Amino acid sequence: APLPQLRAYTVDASWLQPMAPLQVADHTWQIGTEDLTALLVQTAEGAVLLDGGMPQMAGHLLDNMKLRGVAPQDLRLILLSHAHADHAGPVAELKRRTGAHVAANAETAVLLARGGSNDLHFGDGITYPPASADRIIMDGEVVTVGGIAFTAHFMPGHTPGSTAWTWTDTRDGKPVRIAYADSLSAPGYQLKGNPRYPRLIEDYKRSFATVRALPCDLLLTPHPGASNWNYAVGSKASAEALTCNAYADAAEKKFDAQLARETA
Amino acid sequence: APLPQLRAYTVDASWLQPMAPLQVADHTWQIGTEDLTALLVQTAEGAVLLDGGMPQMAGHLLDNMKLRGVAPQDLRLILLSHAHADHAGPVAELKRRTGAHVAANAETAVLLARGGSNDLHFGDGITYPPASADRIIMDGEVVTVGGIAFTAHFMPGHTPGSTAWTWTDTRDGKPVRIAYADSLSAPGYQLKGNPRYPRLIEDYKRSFATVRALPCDLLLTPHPGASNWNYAVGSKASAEALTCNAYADAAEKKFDAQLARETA
Amino acid sequence: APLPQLRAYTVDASWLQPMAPLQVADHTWQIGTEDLTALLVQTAEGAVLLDGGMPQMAGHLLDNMKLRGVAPQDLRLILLSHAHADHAGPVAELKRRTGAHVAANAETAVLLARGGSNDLHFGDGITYPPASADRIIMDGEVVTVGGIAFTAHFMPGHTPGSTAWTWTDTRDGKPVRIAYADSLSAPGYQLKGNPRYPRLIEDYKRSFATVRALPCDLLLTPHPGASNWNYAVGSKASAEALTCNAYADAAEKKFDAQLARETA
Amino acid sequence: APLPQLRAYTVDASWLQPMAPLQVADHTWQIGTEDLTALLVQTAEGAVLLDGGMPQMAGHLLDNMKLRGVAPQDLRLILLSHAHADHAGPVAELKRRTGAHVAANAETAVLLARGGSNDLHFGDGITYPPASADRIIMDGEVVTVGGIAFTAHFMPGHTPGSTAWTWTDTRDGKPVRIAYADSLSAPGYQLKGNPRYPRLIEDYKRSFATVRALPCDLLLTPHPGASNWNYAVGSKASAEALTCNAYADAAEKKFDAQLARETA
Ligand SMILES: [Zn+2]
Ligand SMILES: [Zn+2]
Ligand SMILES: [Zn+2]
Ligand SMILES: [Zn+2]
Ligand SMILES: [Zn+2]
Ligand SMILES: [Zn+2]
Ligand SMILES: [Zn+2]
Ligand SMILES: [Zn+2]
Repeated sequence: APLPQLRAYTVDASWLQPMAPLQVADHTWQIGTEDLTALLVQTAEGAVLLDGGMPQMAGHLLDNMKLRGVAPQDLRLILLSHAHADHAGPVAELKRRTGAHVAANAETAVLLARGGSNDLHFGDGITYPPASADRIIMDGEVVTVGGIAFTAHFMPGHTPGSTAWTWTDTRDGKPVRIAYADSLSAPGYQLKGNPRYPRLIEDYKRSFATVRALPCDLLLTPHPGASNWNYAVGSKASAEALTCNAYADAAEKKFDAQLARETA
Repeated sequence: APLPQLRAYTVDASWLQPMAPLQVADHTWQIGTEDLTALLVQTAEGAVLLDGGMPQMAGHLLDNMKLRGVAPQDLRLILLSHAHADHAGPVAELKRRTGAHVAANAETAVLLARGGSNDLHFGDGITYPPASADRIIMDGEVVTVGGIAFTAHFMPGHTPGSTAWTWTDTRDGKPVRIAYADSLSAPGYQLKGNPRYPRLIEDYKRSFATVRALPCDLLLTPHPGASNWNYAVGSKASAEALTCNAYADAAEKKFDAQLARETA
Repeated sequence: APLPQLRAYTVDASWLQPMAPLQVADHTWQIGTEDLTALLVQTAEGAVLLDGGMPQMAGHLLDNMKLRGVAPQDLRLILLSHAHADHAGPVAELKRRTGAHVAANAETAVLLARGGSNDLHFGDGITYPPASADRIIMDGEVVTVGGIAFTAHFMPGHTPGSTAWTWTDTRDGKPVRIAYADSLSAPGYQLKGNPRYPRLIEDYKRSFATVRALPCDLLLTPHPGASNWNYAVGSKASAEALTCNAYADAAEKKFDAQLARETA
Repeated sequence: APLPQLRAYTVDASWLQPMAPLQVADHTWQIGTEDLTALLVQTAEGAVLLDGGMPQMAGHLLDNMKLRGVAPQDLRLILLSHAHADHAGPVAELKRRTGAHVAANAETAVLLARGGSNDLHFGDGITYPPASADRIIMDGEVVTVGGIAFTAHFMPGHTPGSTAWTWTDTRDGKPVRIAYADSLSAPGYQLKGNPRYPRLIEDYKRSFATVRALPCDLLLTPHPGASNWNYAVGSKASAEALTCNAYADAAEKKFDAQLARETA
């Protein structure tokens, strides 16, 4: 009876459905797939990328970028929410192919350096090509590219290095505060008494408060269904979107329900 | 007029005064120098090292270890307070020469990986040979070696990855709770409105509370004068030692005095 | 039409067939599977491991080690042939779980650091959890553990950092020179005019000469069928084994046949 | 008697004498100091940098670049000869400050990753801030930036990852083949019977042959005096320059004299 064959990290078919670039604000675009968010901000001095999706989306991301007049050498910075396979996937390949720089915090960098291996909750179940972080950022550090300022908000929970990003764009003159909050989910995570993550509960609760008090007029999540976005219906994709309070308050209800269900 | 020559990181002569191993508890020893703490815990299954001092103390540390019947292949784990040149110095050389493993948190690992370069406050002024962290630990994670349990307490302040370590030894039967708290100093640090460290103030204040509520009967610091230790006077070196409350309360007074002196 | 799902690196069922430790010489053992070689040398001062197989063999390797009276903290060094998924697989997990040190050359280290990703010929097709090399070794460097000396012989071909290892054991007194030569195969490799590996041909030809002039009385390969070993038939597993000249001369014939078949 | 204070890596005052950009060919410039070569190639799609000098030249290099109409975000690639403190010094700082990518071979990358620490011949005597290599290149790999092709020629000797670079520029129409050969010196190196570098002799001799058979009409070295360049006398700085044959033949004479002087 041989040892078992390796299993591939398979996701839903909706996560790999390539969509055309959908505009979010004057300078913010969505270039990922139908249920995976990949954001591209076009500044005068280059382009910023936030997340990327699955590792096999590197070629799709480059197309959407090329459609927006952005050549590979124009992508200056790659910002991340958290470094899992379905979010920080093609980061290694995009660095090799575009000459961009990764800006992430320490806990995200160390995870990104080992390709998601030895995950606190998944182990080596999901694994993506490893990338290196080029700039270590702290909580509240402002990253400016082409005059657009990205401020980091640490929300340690899903991963130790989860980070929500805040920037201010425009909408034909009207400034629009954008918040890109990370997933507040705990899928299969052992919440109470976790040896790998001992302060997981307090970290989650403190993250719930963080997202509530965010400067935000329009919120986006790595998974659109978390913010009730619907990338498929084009323009009215942001209609039934949630607030910051509504998002963190809904996540907290599912977290308390998870912790109570775990006592039994 | 040429560009300026590099300056060597020079310290006080007391920091490099090699001292003989001085016993702290039944299983805890001090093997560093007169004003630099290097702790060695002798378990049944190997030896743990906490800090090491300046990079040029690697050969002195090995001697003291050999005096305590500890061969190079007997040092299993290296634990760190914070990864600066005068504390995590010979860590690279000790890994090459003893086959030990480094256990540090993410913020300490990333700093240890670039040899203290690009320090938030010192820049490239101090720089030591880089080492790699072999185990990433979280706040409150218990590291056990030979039945002796080390629990990590994060005190982000001096460095983002500052860590106080707690273990329980004996004293001819009587169990003695030991706490190795990191420096709570801010030498030349810009406290108010630091762009590299924006949440420095709240991080310091939260560290002050952490050290107060530590399980501790005998406290040690990387610099003995911080805990009013006097490694020179041998046995009575722990006489006038401070408490946890007294240490963090004294550091907080000097921090508030520093922040107020900084407004002017 | 969604983007394609990731494919798992699946191997033959014979490669994952766990076998009992089979003795090769007085101090050399085989602890891998039926068609994957994992060698364990038991010295007076610790145990050396050469290769490991697929990443999912970490738990099987520990069993065989425990059967040979070798505790996890007794494995001092991990030596590698080349750093592919089916050979350097569980190296990350074994470091975390045994406190061993990896000794590999630069080209093997850099590949091992990115988990086989961006392979010159496979790309991201095969990928294993990344590990870090703790000692960089040169061509002809002698690694000694417990009085047993391992000398490295670089054979750049299959991978840039391919390495054959030579050590001298015993056989009830009679010294036996052992050579562990790496695979000399080029499965699907583009030999003529490769942009990623331009000097591939000369490197292969020079490797063919290297293996011929090896100090060797008994040869082993990462794949037993390459040396005509038959781990299944226990004691007579080394009966129809090949020589060094016969191995490199057979590989060269298949390489010239491959290069000529490639001109057409 | 305390342990000795650290010593700073001090160089000659000529090595830090900032000079104005001196043109070498139509697209090649020298932007370093009087006796340290830092080359800048201006292509239509960005700028390439070869070497940089001492770590404290990062601010001087940026000035000369800004004088040549090259903004920090215009430097796309950093190529290296060998990764020592006086050559690959400001590479860490230039990556943080310009968003460039480092292209070096494996042996150069691993050295660059530990900041020159644990040098085969200098140990931790010289140490610079560590940088990370973004693209691993092989012997004979062509790197193209803005239509200008750089081909790598490995000359393992001074360091295991020594590399000479060849590109073809112009001189008001006339194409000029440029070769940037690494130092062929062995200052204090133990040539015969070196345990850290066992194949040092054959590696040097093979490097001597490599540089002779280089496509080169004008040669430059990291140290101008090695090629009898005189950056000080402006235009006639390339007058009494050596050939490829003359350079490698002169270095070989000093190497054989060194090895014979070493037998005694
Ligand atoms: Zn995730
Ligand atoms: Zn997710
Ligand atoms: Zn410090
Ligand atoms: Zn200090
Ligand atoms: Zn292979
Ligand atoms: Zn193989
Ligand atoms: Zn040098
Ligand atoms: Zn030099």
